[PDB]
Amino acid sequence: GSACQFWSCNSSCISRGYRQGYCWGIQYKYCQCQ
Repeated sequence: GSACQFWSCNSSCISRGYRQGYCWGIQYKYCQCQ
């Protein structure tokens, strides 16, 4: 079970206007998009 499952970031990026989203490899308070 990941510390950040990409689907939650993915839906959070697409709702802003992107097509993809995920967390970084180590340290994060916010997602990465496209």
